[PDB]
Amino acid sequence: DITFRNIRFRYKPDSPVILDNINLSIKQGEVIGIVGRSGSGKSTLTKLIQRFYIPENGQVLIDGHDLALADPNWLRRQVGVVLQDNVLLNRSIIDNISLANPGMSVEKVIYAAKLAGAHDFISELREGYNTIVGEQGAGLSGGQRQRIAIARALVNNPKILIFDEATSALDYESEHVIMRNMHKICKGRTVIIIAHRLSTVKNADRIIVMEKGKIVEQGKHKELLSEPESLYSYLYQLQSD
Repeated sequence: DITFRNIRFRYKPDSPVILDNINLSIKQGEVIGIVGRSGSGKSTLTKLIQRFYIPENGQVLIDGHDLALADPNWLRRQVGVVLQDNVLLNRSIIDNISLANPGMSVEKVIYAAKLAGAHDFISELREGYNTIVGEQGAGLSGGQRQRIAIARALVNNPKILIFDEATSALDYESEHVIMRNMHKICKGRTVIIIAHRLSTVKNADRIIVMEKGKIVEQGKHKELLSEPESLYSYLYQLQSD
């Protein structure tokens, strides 16, 4: 259960307030989607759930524990973060996946790759998992590199997973391939999907619409879309006009 209590955030000491007084409570296992126009403030949630951003006021807490007092590694074992990662190291495919967990089991590498939906296209290259991804000869697709990353995050078994614009730089097809796995990737996890494309968050258990640092609307895709005058309905039309 992730919670934002009367959160207020600024980037620098005396700059504009980005998040006014956010209050949000994400239930365990809930797959929540967060959308909004430029300036909404959604681009600060990930770094706040991690503990990079420090709230000027209020508190962020996981499972009841205030993150300002939580242990760095504990917090790191709790949250898995997937950003738009289109850069790999010139190592094997498998070394790129276990980059953070050195001598981890090949069995777990495979298990993670499977969940991420990267196993098949991987065991399809010349040398498979041992294929040198040296950004020169072994050229993968953006959608594929993005999936290698989803693997890294899933290496550990994150009870909380955050996709922050993870697929915004991909075209419909590429993203689609990935959205097909989201069901199994979400199994037994609390998931936050922050995206630009409202369609990406279409089947979330609930969508949060942010605007100007504030939460203005929230509900299931269909509830929001049934209100023609809703901001969500406006944004939805825009990505299809």
